[PDB]
Amino acid sequence: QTDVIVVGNGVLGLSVGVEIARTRPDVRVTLLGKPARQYGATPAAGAMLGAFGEVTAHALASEHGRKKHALAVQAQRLWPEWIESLEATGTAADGRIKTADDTVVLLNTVGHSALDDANFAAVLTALKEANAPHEEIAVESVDWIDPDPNSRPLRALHIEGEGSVDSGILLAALERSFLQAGGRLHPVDATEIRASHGRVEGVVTDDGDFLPAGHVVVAAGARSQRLVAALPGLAHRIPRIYDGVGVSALVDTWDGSGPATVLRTSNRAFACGLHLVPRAGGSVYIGATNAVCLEPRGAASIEETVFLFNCATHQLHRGLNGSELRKVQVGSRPAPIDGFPLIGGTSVEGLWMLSGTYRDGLHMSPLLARHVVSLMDGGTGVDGLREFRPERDLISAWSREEILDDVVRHTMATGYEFPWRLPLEWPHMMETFLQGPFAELADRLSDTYTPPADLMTAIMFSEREQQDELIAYYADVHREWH
Amino acid sequence: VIVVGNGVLGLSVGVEIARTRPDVRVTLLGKPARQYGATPAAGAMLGAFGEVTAHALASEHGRKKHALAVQAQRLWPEWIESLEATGTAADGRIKTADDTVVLLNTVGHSALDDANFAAVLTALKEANAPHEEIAVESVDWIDPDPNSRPLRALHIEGEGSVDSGILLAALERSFLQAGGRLHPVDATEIRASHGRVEGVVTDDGDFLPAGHVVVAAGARSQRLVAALPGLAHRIPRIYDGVGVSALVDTWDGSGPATVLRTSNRAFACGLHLVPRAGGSVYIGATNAVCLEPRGAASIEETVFLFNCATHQLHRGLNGSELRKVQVGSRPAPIDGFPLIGGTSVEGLWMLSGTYRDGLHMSPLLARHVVSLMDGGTGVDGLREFRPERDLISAWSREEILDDVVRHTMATGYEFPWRLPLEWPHMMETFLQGPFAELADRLSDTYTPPADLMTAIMFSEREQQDELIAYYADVHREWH
Amino acid sequence: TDVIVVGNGVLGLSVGVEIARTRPDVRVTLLGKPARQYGATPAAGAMLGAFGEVTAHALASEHGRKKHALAVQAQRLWPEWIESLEATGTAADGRIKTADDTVVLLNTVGHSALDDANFAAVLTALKEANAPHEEIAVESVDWIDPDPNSRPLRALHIEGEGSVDSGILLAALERSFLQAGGRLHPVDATEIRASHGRVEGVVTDDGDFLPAGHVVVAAGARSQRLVAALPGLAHRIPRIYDGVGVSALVDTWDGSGPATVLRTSNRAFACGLHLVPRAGGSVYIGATNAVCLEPRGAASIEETVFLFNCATHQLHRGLNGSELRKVQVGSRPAPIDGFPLIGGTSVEGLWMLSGTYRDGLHMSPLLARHVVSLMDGGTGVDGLREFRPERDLISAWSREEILDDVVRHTMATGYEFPWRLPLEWPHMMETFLQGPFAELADRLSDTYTPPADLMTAIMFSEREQQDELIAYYADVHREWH
Amino acid sequence: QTDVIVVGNGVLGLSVGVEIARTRPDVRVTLLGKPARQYGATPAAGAMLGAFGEVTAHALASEHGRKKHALAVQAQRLWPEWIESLEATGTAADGRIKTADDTVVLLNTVGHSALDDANFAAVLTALKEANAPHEEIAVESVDWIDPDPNSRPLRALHIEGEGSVDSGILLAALERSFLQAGGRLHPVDATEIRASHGRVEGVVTDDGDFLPAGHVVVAAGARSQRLVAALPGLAHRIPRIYDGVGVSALVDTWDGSGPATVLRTSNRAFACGLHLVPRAGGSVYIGATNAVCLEPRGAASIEETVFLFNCATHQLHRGLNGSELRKVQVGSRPAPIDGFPLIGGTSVEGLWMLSGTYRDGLHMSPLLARHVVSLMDGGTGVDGLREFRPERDLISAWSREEILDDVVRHTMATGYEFPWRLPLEWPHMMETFLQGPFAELADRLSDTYTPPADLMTAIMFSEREQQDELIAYYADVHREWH
Ligand SMILES: Cc1cc2nc3c(=O)[nH]c(=O)nc-3n(C[C@H](O)[C@H](O)[C@H](O)COP(=O)(O)OP(=O)(O)OC[C@H]3O[C@@H](n4cnc5c(N)ncnc54)[C@H](O)[C@@H]3O)c2cc1C
Ligand SMILES: Cc1cc2nc3c(=O)[nH]c(=O)nc-3n(C[C@H](O)[C@H](O)[C@H](O)COP(=O)(O)OP(=O)(O)OC[C@H]3O[C@@H](n4cnc5c(N)ncnc54)[C@H](O)[C@@H]3O)c2cc1C
Repeated sequence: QTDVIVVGNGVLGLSVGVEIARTRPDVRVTLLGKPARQYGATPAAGAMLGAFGEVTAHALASEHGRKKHALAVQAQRLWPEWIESLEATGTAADGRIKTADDTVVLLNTVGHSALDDANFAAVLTALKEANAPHEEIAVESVDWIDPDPNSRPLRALHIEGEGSVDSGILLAALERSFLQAGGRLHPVDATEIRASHGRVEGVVTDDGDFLPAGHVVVAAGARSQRLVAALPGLAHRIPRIYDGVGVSALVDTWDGSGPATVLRTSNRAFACGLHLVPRAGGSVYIGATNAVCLEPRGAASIEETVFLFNCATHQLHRGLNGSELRKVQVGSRPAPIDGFPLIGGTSVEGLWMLSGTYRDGLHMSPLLARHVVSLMDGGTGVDGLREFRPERDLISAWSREEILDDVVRHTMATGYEFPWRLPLEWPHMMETFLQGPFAELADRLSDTYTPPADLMTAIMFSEREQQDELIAYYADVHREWH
Repeated sequence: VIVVGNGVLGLSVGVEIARTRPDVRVTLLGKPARQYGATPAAGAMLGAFGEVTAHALASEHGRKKHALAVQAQRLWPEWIESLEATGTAADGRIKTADDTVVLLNTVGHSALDDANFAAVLTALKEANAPHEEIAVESVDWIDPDPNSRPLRALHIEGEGSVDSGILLAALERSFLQAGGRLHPVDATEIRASHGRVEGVVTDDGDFLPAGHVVVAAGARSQRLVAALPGLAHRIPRIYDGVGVSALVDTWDGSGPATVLRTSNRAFACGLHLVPRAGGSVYIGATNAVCLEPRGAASIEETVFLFNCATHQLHRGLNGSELRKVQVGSRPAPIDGFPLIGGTSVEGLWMLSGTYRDGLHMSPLLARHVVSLMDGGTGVDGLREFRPERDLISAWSREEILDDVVRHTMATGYEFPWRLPLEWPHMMETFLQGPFAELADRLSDTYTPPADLMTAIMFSEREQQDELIAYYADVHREWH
Repeated sequence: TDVIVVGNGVLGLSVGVEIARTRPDVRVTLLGKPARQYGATPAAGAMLGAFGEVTAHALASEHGRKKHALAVQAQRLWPEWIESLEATGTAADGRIKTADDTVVLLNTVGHSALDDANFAAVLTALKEANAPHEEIAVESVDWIDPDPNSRPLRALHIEGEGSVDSGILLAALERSFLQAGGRLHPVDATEIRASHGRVEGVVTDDGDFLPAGHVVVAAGARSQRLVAALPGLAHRIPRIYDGVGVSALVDTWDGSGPATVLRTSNRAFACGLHLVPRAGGSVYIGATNAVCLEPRGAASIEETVFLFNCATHQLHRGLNGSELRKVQVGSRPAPIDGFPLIGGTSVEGLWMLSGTYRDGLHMSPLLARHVVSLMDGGTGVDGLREFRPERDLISAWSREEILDDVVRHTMATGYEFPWRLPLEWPHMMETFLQGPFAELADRLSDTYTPPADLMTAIMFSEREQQDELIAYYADVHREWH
Repeated sequence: QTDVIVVGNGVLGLSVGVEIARTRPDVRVTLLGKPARQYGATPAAGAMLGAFGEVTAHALASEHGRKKHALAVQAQRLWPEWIESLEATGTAADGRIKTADDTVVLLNTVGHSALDDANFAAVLTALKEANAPHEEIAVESVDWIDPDPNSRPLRALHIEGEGSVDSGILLAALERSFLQAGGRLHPVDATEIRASHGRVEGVVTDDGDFLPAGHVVVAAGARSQRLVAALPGLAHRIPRIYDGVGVSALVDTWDGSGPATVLRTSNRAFACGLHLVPRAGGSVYIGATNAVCLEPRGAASIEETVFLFNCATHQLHRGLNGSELRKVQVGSRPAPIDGFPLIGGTSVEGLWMLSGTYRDGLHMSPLLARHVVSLMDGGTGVDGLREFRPERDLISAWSREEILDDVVRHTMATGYEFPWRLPLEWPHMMETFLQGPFAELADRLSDTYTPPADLMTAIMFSEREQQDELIAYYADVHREWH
């Protein structure tokens, strides 16, 4: 078989589907997944084409973080022609994929100085290093915003050509473009990848059918590693992916207005963040919470909804307070256990993975699609994706000391972002008493691996049985690679 | 007989007519969407003593409404038996709790919460109702923020709750079993000539003939009848008391054994948790009088409801899964009292304007209207709440002006705000003049209750002017 | 026969008055300066606190129940004691008594684990004692005008539990002491002189030597440091630390004041909120408490803000616009083992009256009469024997009880602020506080556990101060076992 | 007589006393006032040598405000030689008048955007227009400060050569310098100025004595107009001066440290503000509240102490929380009813006034002293100070509309500076309901005069009898000058 099966109907599966179908007109490409898109990250996304907006001091302090950032900057260059190529298969009445061209990053004091001040400086430095067009602007010159004065920004940064897409219109344009290129949509889920003699044979679907293929591309979001891990040896050779459960909302604004740009903060405690993405027709998207969950979750918590709404109404626009809630959206960011994506080939011939993209898979989609298609055609794809090969020992991108400093800072940031009001001795007391328990957990989990802060907090507050199972997992991975 | 409306009141009267007049054809109108429907957004509490306020019981009309709530409570056990009888085990149980605990905390105005707790205690003793003031430590399940915790608690025996969804299903099933016909269209127009109902034009363009039309269309009820000659200024207006509630799957699948509630709070909102089967709880409920209907929750309503429940009832709700935000319109009568009974048009009846407690009163109200339709006198104390009336003036302008300022201040204390200590007295002083000026400008004789007065204060000048005209036309009609 | 009383607070002056009145055979000299450096008494309201001072934690220990019984006994002495002190003065000297009754308020600006438990404990103690009291409607509490979000929802009227003006009390004690033939010598003791196991007298800070057959040490928080210089007494007299307390005198906006004491139960680390009536359009508001390992004679910013914020929200918003006349600071003598030091020593003629913490002023007439009885060869008051100053440290609670208490009191500092936090934070803080306090308690000593008020001070002290206390506890164990 | 009596022993009386004594060695100069300095502004001052730091958008929007600012810049140039001349009369052990050379202005969000953002921009503009040395600096580069992250600054401005003096050391140096120049200190208060045939005869003192003089200089702070108003016709010809009651504190810092510069915000609601002025010997000065009172007050309110302490501990240094309170200080800023100082001569020969300087008489003192001494010697003194002659119709420096906008903004700023936490609809509700009552008060007080916002709020919350007496005062002033 020269047949291709793409497992997954999010932005990544559809993007790779479109690129395969367009580049290999001679081959059958079939894409699996259902219109419900259960736990789907893409439909819950605003979405920001986040490159410079996603910069943190912590990410850029590591070689792996600098490599991930370079790929985000490369992906941004592909978006204008990618959108042109997808809108080309449609008409005016399909709507516009692009909802804003530019982003304003706001700096307010509703957060930790150790995150927000460090991250604002890191964004400014990254923009200058990349020769990207940008301007620090007067807050008074920021269009539309009407914050609570006690929650207001005092600095603002205009990022030119860093925009947003309507994630729903993007998915519709990708499906339309996939069909135009001769792709076939089969609305079932893969249950099992079939392989023997180190080669893919095809996919068993959840209706009990078997589909043969020479190539299987796994882009099933947070389910991607669980699907591949069933193959021989791969349980401790493919890094685990967890559910980065994210809550967002669609709001009909009081007057039908919206901002001309994305409005956002830098990434905040445990990779949450505040942003507003413009939409057509008097709607705005507000996001977005983040919680790594050891099992998937398909509903928003009360706490997530209150935090998102409170941040947006105070820090962006008080008019949102009186605005109508249209939809609370929940999706799972694929959260890799070592903090880096799983992109490329396996020890199994014709088996490819595109997953573990967490906050910025949608942004990276055109670059990731082209990378995997290049590899499938015997090329080397995009330089600097090599470290993010899916079959690997867990990456250790930071020292245990760096992660322990980070997890305590992020824990304290949950207070400052609330924002809390406490006696002034309490924060220093909590900082001192948080250090020991996180140090003890990190030392107990493994002699070699340290989970990033976002996962470490989830493990700290999980059941003893869940902690013990992860100790076993890390020990089995060490055994496999050392 | 045509019943217009498929909420608790329309279906309850439909069931009572169908069961009592097997010789007559009874058709009930309304759609499964139940647009703006109050009943499906209700918990619901069978609220009698829990609904007591000092302000309500200070007026004759308020004391009359309370007496009817106490009477209605006695009908519920046999009413539920009669509705469950038409179903099987798999249909679920209408009753979700037998008892209520009222909590007193300091996340509110002393001028409402302290006065209302005393009024509830007095009303229970006056009625010889079974109840006990209990230690807060003895209230099962609750886990409040210590800064938001109750310091007093009141156990009300035999004041419980129903699943409003299971009630609606049981009413529809019981209606069909009694030979009622469900026609899933809306009435557009009531047809009448020579002072008699002819029937109803539906929104599919059809005409249904009838000798009797019962209007139970919730917040749409007066707008529907007001098109008939002279009735525009003879049937009190009904507005949308937009209410937000939520269904939450609890973190551990647990729930309280009783209703948990505060007394009624600023502008007839209030905090309660109603138990549900299957690891779900109902939390409610906000209230905002809107001059035009609204079918979606505001961000502000969702945050206030969630913040109150997580702090004052159970911090575990914070980590619990949001299943559904519900929005419905409490039918809010302009004079603060229900519209129940006959009209100057033969065969035209109304059951509406029940605001917070139509669902609780439903079996009593249904039996009252059915008695009237059969030539009886129904229930003694409902006469004052006849739908064709001059607007009731249940309070002095002075009482309402004191109340609207107190309720305005209570929106601060219920938040709860943190302000410099001179600000509250400053705001109290500067609120008095503008509300006095509005009340004096609206009418020489009528004063809207606080819940509506705040909505009018913050409405457009054109909406205020239209109400000035309405009140003047009502005065002209009745005086 | 010469007697020297070292200290010019309520306890020194009360014992001075009782000796001078009772012992025509003795010349009695009282030392101490009008500045009353670190003086607890002048910073006190003061409440005649017996039932108001009840906590669940105090009454859960035998030692705590014994201390409470003595407070109830002391209350009965006050009417005749005041009569006897005012008798030596005229109308123009003012009235010692400022209120007859107390209202205890319960609000939610605090930890349920302290305030709810303590309100129940006060109610139980009143009923057990058959003391006159009534739970009253909050609406019936005169004068108060709280923030609605800080308001009480329960109130308790305690009949015959009142207050005195601490300044007028001190003036009446000095005047009564002089009338009875006592001599006031306004210098400080630097050294107690003893040889052949007997007191010889006192070296004063002007370099003089005063001979005496009897020396009574009532020098507040300085009492143990003064006696500890004598042979072996460093590990035989329990340490007394400074329970630094801040209070204020406020001239009310309209010159009004409440007719009763207004108070909460005792709150985090033995602080609490109260208003004590004063004459002439003044009110006393108090009072903060922080155990300090070294003395401190000035209020911190944090103490002033906390006291003022509590009083303006929980008692009367009118205090916000009222004039601040005086911020007062004094040291409650805080015994390391949580119980007073009252009676005789292994040194003939050496006596101690100290370590009374929150309620030495209330207990003063009873404590004074006890020590004077002992000095005259009597047995004084039954059940004050257990509080003899020369003792092994008392262990009135298990390590487990104290560790539960210190975490609860730590959390209460948050709820009393009151803080506003994400709802998961309190449980997180409770979990992460347990280990560090357990580790400290285990490191300090195998046998002794400091009470919560001192344990928090030690937790946040320098490593050198912690190490010195480890050595102290080890030297005490060595001396007594 | 050619004798001079200076009435008042604050910075202005002593500064003019020193200048008279030094310039007229042939004349007897006697200075009245007691060491208690009842209601004294000077001893309660930090004090900042505030020129650019005192800039507000509102002040610089009026001609009179721009004139006052020019005089502050001129006064700054005199301080170095003035201090040299005062320290010259002392020895090393008397200590140093100057406590800092430079100022950092901080911008945080614990206040109204309508004051703090507008005022920060106005300070920056005034510095650039004056070609004054200054730099916008990174907040991370501000030494010493340790704010609550939720109360932290996000912008900071370093003003070179704008410093501070120890007000206590200044007063001691002025008294010593006055004696060195042949001045006599008489520690009694003036009760009555004696004048007949349009000429001063001298002063009756509160010990019942009479002191003859050819010249009487009234520099009695907030008591200055009440003292002169007893003379014929002067009740409606000398603008009233009220008590701008100000609370400040001396704190011994936890570690004996202090900042190297003044730390301040711009002027905030009703001319209060937050600042820390360095002192020698492990002490810092924190200030300062401001409340116009229609009668003098010599004690801090609970509210004033809490607000000052809460602002300093959160916005400047959390270490102040655990620091020892040494002294709460209270003084009366002389608050002129028309918002401008009273400096120069009267219709009574030999009668002079130096008062109504509100926030910046201490800073202006060397310039004001030299101006009045020039006038007494038949000169014209300093060009722009003629407009602030004490015998005048009330100045109307702003429209009624401007003042009504200002009073509502300042009222709302008392909320944001607290900072309050309120439902988001409440601020707009309060703004709407404040407008009518202030408009009604302004219209009722006078057809021609409008009190500035600081006084208008005091009048709004005064007794009906106090409002009626001011209506009569304004009517009598109109009658006198029209
Ligand atoms: C948030 C919330 C909480 C509540 N909680 C309680 C509680 O705890 N206890 C309690 O007793 N009650 C509660 N209630 C309800 C209260 O008692 C109401 O007064 C009562 O539900 C009114 O019922 P109704 O049948 O008159 O109106 P609805 O329940 O609104 O029913 C009217 C129906 O008529 C339909 N309709 C409208 N126009 C037409 C037309 N032209 N033709 C046909 N159909 C039409 C509507 O779509 C709707 O389904 C609550 C309500 C809300 C919103
Ligand atoms: C803020 C506050 C509030 C209080 N409120 C109350 C209350 O409501 N009710 C209550 O009953 N009690 C209250 N107290 C006081 C409490 O009861 C104390 O335990 C009691 O005052 C202790 O009295 P004392 O005489 O032992 O000590 P102090 O009152 O401290 O007297 C000791 C005196 O001895 C002097 N001295 C020290 N060293 C020497 C020396 N070497 N030579 C000579 N003299 C020396 C000191 O300068 C001082 O004047 C309060 C205390 C504080 C600080």
